[PDB]
Amino acid sequence: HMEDIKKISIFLAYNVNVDAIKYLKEEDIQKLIEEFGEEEIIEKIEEYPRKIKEPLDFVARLIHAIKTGKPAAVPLDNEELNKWFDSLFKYDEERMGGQVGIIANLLAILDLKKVIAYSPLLSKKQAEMFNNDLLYPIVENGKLVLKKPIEAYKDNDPIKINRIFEFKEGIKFKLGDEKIIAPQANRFIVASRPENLARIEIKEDLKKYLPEIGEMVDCAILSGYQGIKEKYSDGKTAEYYFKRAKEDIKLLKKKDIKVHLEFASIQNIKIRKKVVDYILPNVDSVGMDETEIANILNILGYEELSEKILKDSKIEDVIEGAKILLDKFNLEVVQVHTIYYILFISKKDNPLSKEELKKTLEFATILAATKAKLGDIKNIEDLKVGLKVPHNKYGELLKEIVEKLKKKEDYKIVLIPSRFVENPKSTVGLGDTISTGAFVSYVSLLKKK
Ligand SMILES: Nc1ncnc2c1ncn2[C@@H]1O[C@H](COP(=O)(O)O)[C@@H](O)[C@H]1O
Repeated sequence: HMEDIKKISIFLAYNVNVDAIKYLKEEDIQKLIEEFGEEEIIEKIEEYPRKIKEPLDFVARLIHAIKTGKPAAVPLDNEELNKWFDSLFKYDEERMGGQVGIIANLLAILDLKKVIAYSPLLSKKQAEMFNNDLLYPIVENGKLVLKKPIEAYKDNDPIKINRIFEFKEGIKFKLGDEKIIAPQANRFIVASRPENLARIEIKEDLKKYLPEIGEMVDCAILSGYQGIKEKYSDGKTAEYYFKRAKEDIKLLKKKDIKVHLEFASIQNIKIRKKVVDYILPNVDSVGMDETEIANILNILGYEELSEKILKDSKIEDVIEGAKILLDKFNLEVVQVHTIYYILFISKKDNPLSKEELKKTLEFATILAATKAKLGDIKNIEDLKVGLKVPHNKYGELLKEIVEKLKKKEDYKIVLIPSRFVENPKSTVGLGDTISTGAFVSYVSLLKKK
C-alpha cells in the first residue's frame, strides 16, 4: 500500500463553486406551506415555472420534485436575486463544490507533490474553501507565478453558489386534500450555468503559459463542459468555447503529459455531442459508467450495442464497447465503473503489466469505499476504513467470466470487484472519486518505468 502517488503533480480546470446545502425535514416543508399558502402553491405547481422569479416559484418546484423523487434543477431568473434567496431560505452548511474544487482538495489531502487548480472566479469567500497547499496560476510582471488561493483572491469578483436541498425517502406532508410521500431520496438544486458572471474558459492572459504549465506537471484532469451553453446573449456560441477548450489541451500537450476526462451526465444532447467531437478525440484517458458509455456508442452510431448495454448490462457487451472507444479516439486507457465492478482496458503495447493495472484499480476501490462509508475524506489515515470493506461477491463471478472470455488479442483487459458499502453516508460525486484514483494511480506506475 506504499504510495508513489505523492510524487505526482497535476493541473485541474475549470469548474469551482460553493455548495450551500439544506437538509430538509417534515417541519421545514410544513412551515413553507403555511407561510405561502396551500392554495397558492397548488395553483403555482400547475403553472410549473421554468425559472424562479418569486419565492413561490421555488416552493412549487421543490414540492413538485419531492412528489416524483426524481432529481430537478431550476435556475434563478436573475443573479440580482441571490442575496434575497439566501436571506429567505437559509442553508445548514457551506463547503467546496465543483469537480475541480472537490478533487483538488482531496489530492492536496493525499500529499501530492504539486496540485495546480484553476477557476475563472476567485472571491475571498471562495478562496477560503481551497486547501492551503493548492496553487493557483497568476500572471504578473509578464511571467507565470504560482501562489496560494488566499493570496490571489479578488474582492470585486462575483461568487458562484449552488443551493442544494436534500430530502430523505418517505418524508410525509399534506398539501390540500393530497397526502404526499417521497418515493425516493433525492436532491433539488438551484443553480445557474455561468453567463455574464464568468465563462468556462482559460483567460487570454494565461493561455500563452499553458505549455509552461504542462512542463512542470505530469497529468491533467479537465471538467466542467456541461456548463457551456448553446447560445449566449453577447452573441457567442458553444462552438466558440469548445474550440478554445480544444486549444487548451493542444497547448498543454506540447509537453509530455496525460490528460484525463470523466464523462459527466449531460442532459443536453447537443452539448454532449460537442464533448464527443472536441474533447474526447484529444485526451489520453476517459472514465465513465455503463449509462454514459451507451450514450457515447449511440452518438457514434452503435445503436444496437447501446440498447444491449442499457437493457441487459452484460460485461461482454460493455467490454466490446470500450474497445471501440479505445481504438477510435487515440486513447490510451478506457475505464468503466459500476456498483459491482470497475473495468480497465488498454492496448497491448501499454507499458504497464496486467498485475500493475490491477494495483491501479485496487487503489480506486479503496478510495471510493472510504468516501462512501465515511461520507467524506479528511485524512490519509482514513483509507484504512475503506480497506475494511470487502469485495463484492458478484464482481468476483464477473472476474472469472473475463478470465474465461480470453480463450483466443491486442488488448490488456483487467476486471476487479468493487468494495460495495451497503449503507453509504453519501453518493454524490462518487464517480469522480473512483475515476480520479484510477487515473492518478495509473500515472504513478507509468512514471516508475
Ligand atoms: N454504496 C456504494 N459503495 C461503493 N461504491 C458505490 C456505492 N454506490 C455507488 N458507488 C459507485 O459510485 C459510482 C457512481 O458514479 P457515477 O454514477 O458515474 O457518478 C458507481 O459506478 C459505483 O462504482
